[PDB]
Amino acid sequence: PDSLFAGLVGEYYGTNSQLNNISDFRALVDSKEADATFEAANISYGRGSSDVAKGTHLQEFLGSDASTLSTDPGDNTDGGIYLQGYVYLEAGTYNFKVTADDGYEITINGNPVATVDNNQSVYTVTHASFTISESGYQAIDMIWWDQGGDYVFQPTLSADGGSTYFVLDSAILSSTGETPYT
Ligand SMILES: OC[C@H]1O[C@H](O)C[C@@H](O)[C@@H]1O
Ligand SMILES: [Ca+2]
Ligand SMILES: [Ca+2]
Ligand SMILES: [Ca+2]
Ligand SMILES: [Ca+2]
Ligand SMILES: [Ca+2]
Repeated sequence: PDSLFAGLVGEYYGTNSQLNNISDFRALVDSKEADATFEAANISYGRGSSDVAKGTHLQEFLGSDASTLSTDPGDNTDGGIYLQGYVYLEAGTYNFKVTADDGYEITINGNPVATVDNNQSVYTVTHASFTISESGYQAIDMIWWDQGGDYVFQPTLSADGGSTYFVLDSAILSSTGETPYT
């Protein structure tokens, strides 16, 4: 049975090799069991300095969500997160606006909707719009990583053409696609 909570299923992975792009982080995910799991219920992380994978920086980055960590990982030079689950969205047009260091990829219903396939200092990107054809829980996954240095990850979403944006949080996230009452 899978835990039902108002969030995405989160996995953290650290490494002492360099993460340069999405494929490097995906290879890390596929190489081993997660160094820690957590519930990603408020997806607005960072900003911090001196490497996400060192010391208590992951805890600081994840903020409130860190109370659901399965373990406190040891030190690594590089690290990142893989999130997967569901997000309630009505039919319509949407776009992400993401502040991040380093890169990331967000996919909904199997289609990339926000991608930065490289390392970067903290930048905000307003991504192109996409459509949701039918209201309900949509499948979503996210990758983000830190190659070292500073780290931040805040992928906000707009339903009104970029006039207002919201964080993905427990109001609309579901780990399994069933309605959470938590
Ligand atoms: O090259 C990207 C790198 O630029 C700067 O060193 C700040 C870092 O956080 C970032 O990872
Ligand atoms: Ca794995
Ligand atoms: Ca630690
Ligand atoms: Ca249908
Ligand atoms: Ca590195
Ligand atoms: Ca960084």
